[PDB]
Amino acid sequence: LVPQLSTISRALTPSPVMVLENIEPEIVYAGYDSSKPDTAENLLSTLNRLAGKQMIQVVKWAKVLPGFKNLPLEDQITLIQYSWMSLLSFALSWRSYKHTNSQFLYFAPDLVFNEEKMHQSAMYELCQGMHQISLQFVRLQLTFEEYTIMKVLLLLSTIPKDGLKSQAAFEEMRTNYIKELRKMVTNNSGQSWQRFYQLTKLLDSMHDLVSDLLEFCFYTFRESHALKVEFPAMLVEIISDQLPKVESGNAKPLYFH
Amino acid sequence: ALVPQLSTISRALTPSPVMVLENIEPEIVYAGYDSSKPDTAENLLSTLNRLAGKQMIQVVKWAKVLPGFKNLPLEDQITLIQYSWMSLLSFALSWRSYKHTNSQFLYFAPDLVFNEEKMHQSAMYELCQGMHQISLQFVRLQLTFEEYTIMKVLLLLSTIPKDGLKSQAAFEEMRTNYIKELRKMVTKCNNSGQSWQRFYQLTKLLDSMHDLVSDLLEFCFYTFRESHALKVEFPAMLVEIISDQLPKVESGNAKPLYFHR
Ligand SMILES: C[C@]12C=CC(=O)C=C1CC[C@@H]1[C@@H]2C(=O)C[C@@]2(C)[C@H]1CC[C@]2(O)/C(O)=C/O
Ligand SMILES: C[C@]12C=CC(=O)C=C1CC[C@@H]1[C@@H]2C(=O)C[C@@]2(C)[C@H]1CC[C@]2(O)/C(O)=C/O
Repeated sequence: LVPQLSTISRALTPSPVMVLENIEPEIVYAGYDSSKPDTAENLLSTLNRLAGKQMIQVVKWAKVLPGFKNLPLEDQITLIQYSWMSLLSFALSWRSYKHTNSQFLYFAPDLVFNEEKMHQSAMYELCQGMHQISLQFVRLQLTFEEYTIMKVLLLLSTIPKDGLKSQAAFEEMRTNYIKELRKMVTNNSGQSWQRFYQLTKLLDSMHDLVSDLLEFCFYTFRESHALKVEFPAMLVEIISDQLPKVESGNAKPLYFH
Repeated sequence: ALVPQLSTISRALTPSPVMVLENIEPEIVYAGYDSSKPDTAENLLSTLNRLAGKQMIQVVKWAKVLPGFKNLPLEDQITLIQYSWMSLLSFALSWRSYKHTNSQFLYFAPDLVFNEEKMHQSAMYELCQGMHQISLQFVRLQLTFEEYTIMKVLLLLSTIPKDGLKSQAAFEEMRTNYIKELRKMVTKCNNSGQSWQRFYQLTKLLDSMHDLVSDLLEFCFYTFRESHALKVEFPAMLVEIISDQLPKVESGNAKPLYFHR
């Protein structure tokens, strides 16, 4: 009989962390035009357009994300829709850390926010909250490997209150990625667990931040006409789905602590 | 033919570490409390110290048969028992209090249960309240016996010399193995969120024993130093342990291990 196990294949297959490096999207440009006045209506509309371009890259990433194809298609779609703001805000803090040593908010290479832009955006305190995560990355000296695993954990951090089509398949993927993070921080058990706790505390802290970001997002979406804030098709699709679900209490956050 | 050296039957019948922890748990020890004598601090503290000595005899017997502990150098076995004794005895007190009184009292022994009045009379009221707070956490968390027995071993492995043990690697192997036992123990039939939340609560509880035990040891070293003025008596077993530990702890040689920063 032909062995159906392949030692060679299992040995040669890149680790999940190596695959995450391989599939990480290239940096996206905002197409920022310096000729427009730096008023909230213009800055926020630019950010929303940048978000639409980023989400095109998130979907491409999710398609090749190990384990994600094992979930029901409806669940894959659901998880992308519930986690979008967590994914994009965490990646903003990563780019800010890597490209500016967390001195600025690096939304795109052509759109870097200093304090002045943060004021002009009319969401200063929200920018401060995102900046505080970037500052935590410096304090923790977060690694790229840790960051990529934590991004997947954020994709798996909010589920519908009723539940997914396959709760079991979801739990299996979530447990597998938590295991990957636990391996990354490993001998000194004391030090490994202390770091693991710092990373899961940070993950949990994204829920309160994202809640505040979505509150402002839904507000500007509802008042888009009055406020002259534009949204691209991709965000209209996502927010039209999410706004009623989140505001009705259907979004259940998953915490480590 | 040749006699196979491995025993399939032995391997199958060998109990899990958790089952062994149940089998080796010490029997409850009596204090020999004498209600005919006044409940003065001298009498109550001297009774508790005598109780502690009897309890430590059981602890040593338990440590001899604790899975994995034999793999550590003898020097390290003795060191860990000496560094952790107050953690072990105080955690077990909270367990007895939880199991026998629903955490209403401090169940030092079947013949010595402290209510608030004895807590005041002992001249360590605040310390008694601190141990009682751990008992109350057991109720809030609905701690199980299995979780308790694994946590007690982690306390035995929670304080090490600043300079390190003879074999840090053998120590780390045993500590990791028992942390894995606790992790499996809190794994539900699966909900990762619930499992991690409980693991967090249990490790926060473990860590909280350090500040409590530091305060307990401060009082202990104080009454030991002033034993004659205070008329507090210590049995030979505690004189041995405290004489070793007092200079080591006060000189800053005891390194507590934490799960959380
Ligand atoms: C996704 C985004 C754009 C790209 C990025 O790297 C990080 C973020 C996170 C913060 C988002 C932002 C937006 O695009 C516009 C937002 C969504 C904002 C929070 C409030 C907001 O300013 C809003 O709702 C304007 O209408
Ligand atoms: C070990 C012990 C005795 C048996 C027990 O179930 C739990 C404890 C924990 C608290 C201990 C105690 C003692 O025996 C006496 C102590 C050690 C006390 C804390 C201060 C103390 O009261 C003291 O130093 C008197 O001299």
